[PDB]
Amino acid sequence: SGFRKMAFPSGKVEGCMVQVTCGTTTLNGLWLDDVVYCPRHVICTSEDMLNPNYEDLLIRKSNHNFLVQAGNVQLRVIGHSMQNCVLKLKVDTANPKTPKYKFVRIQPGQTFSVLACYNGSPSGVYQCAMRPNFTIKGSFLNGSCGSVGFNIDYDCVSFCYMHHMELPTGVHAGTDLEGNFYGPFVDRQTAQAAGTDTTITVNVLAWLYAAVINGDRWFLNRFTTTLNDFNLVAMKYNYEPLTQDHVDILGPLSAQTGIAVLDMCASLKELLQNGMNGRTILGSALLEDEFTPFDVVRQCSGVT
Amino acid sequence: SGFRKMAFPSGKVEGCMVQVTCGTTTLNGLWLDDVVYCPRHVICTSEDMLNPNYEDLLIRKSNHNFLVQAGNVQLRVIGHSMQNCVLKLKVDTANPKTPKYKFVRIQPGQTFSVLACYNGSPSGVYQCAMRPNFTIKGSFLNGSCGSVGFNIDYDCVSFCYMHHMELPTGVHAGTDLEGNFYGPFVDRQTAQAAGTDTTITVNVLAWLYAAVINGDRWFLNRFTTTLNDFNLVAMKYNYEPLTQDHVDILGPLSAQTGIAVLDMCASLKELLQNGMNGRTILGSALLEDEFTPFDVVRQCSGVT
Ligand SMILES: O=C(Nc1cccnc1)NC1(Cc2ccccc2)CCOCC1
Ligand SMILES: O=C(Nc1cccnc1)NC1(Cc2ccccc2)CCOCC1
Repeated sequence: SGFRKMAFPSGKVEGCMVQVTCGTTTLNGLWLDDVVYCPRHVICTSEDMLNPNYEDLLIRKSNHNFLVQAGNVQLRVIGHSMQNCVLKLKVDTANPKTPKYKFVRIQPGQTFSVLACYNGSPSGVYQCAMRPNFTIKGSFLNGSCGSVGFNIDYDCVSFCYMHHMELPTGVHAGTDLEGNFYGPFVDRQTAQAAGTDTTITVNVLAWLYAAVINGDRWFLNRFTTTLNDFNLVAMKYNYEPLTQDHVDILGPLSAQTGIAVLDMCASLKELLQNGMNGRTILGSALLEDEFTPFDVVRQCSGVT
Repeated sequence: SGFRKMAFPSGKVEGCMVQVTCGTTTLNGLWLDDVVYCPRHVICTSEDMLNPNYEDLLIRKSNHNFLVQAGNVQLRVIGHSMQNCVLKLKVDTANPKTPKYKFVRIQPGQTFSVLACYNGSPSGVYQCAMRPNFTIKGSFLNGSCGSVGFNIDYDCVSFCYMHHMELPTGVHAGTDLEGNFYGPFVDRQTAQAAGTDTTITVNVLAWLYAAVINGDRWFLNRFTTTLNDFNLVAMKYNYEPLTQDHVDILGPLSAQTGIAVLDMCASLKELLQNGMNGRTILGSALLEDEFTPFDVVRQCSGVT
């Protein structure tokens, strides 16, 4: 028993981290097979970040200008290309530590682990959710750009995020591994509006099921609700509308606990309307939305 | 910016995890050099766990009864010994992935990362604190025994915890790597009282400094206090008494923020007496005590 904000073991990803330097800018890159992936803003100067023409900036660069270092060994760059907001540096050596991997574009509300890196060296690992507004609330300092987010299914690492920037609001924006930003963000030092964020309703319900499995049951009540009634409450409290697809994904947890999804919705409704009255659930005094129904099943079943 | 409950990158530890089987019991072991360390309760049956005589149980076992598997390769056991509550299985092969390592006994209030494992395979990583009462609030299921806690200083892994059991209260107990339990616990299926736990005051103050560094400042007030006055409040709210040693360790954070430690104590005093009035600090609606002053400096400075 016990329920923690658990990240995937980061070993397979640590073996892919490298340092990429271009001019005076140093950030992190991801070395998979004979390609190193990194944010294209590695080619920017301080005057450039305000409004960069990446095409023109990249033209002034040659293969020998990209310094890629894996630990203490230097990699030889034999090609460079820009794909959306990522640079792909072809190297003459395939990473011997390349795990089985996929590049995936995750959906808002899904979770992943981040391996925060500086100068190509791993500093820490944490689990987070892609917010409904396509930002992530991470922990990143200057130099963390190029750190990646991922999920692991047995031996396969699905890379889903590469860190690009911190918005003036302190939240984080980045791309999939094809260099496409999540959300409306652009890789420019300009004020950028992150949309209105909402709470990931299906994740809060999944976490309420995790609480019941672990003995925290005080919030269970004698009530039920309907999807329509619950969604009137969700709208008022800036929660994502619950759909039948969300109910369907909660099926295994509803089956394990014997608590019908709409009954758990009625507990959530009362928690939204009345608050927690100074009580806690799984060591939290707020409703947690960073665990998906899959995370709850995985953590509660011990998937390795 | 941003502040997360960050674990150490687990790669160096993943390379040490093995599966240990004895009779019908399977748990995790830690393979360092030519020794595999695991909880001695791997030699227990179901009738034995209620009141085991480990000395007698181990006498009925031979080197060939301990099945140690690293991934898919079988290790050859050439010696076995019990040291306190851990079994040390000498193998004929030194682990090629053995990192630089130390065995350390951590103090209550200190933090560490846990790599939860099942059948010798890593499932996830999370950061936690050794509670003042020597329990840990982890996430462990049956089969997780032998999973370890550790800290990393550049290339050196300091192993500080090995998981042994879950108390009837759902909290976790284990040993240092010399097999000495943290706390009064014994490796027996019997009701065991964990002492009264307290909140780790120095960690809450460190986390309040992290909040200020990251822009969460609403809790800062126009007041100050004394160590004596603050400790009267800490006693009432079951917080650990703050000492000058704790003030001294908060020195760098006090210096970085320009907020005197006793002034931060006065903010904490008001938060204890008045609550958070429905507000949050670093995304939490309660006072967080799982970050040490060292963790806050490390996370805020990007130590890799
Ligand atoms: O976003 C970060 N820092 C960072 C800090 C903390 C967390 N995450 C990132 N760095 C900048 C990246 C950038 C953006 C667009 C074009 C060119 C470069 C933006 C700010 O100015 C310095 C470069
Ligand atoms: O503690 C765990 N399970 C577990 C589950 C979840 C989290 N952590 C551990 N397992 C037992 C270990 C034990 C203790 C003392 C002597 C002999 C063996 C105790 C309960 O009965 C089964 C063996």
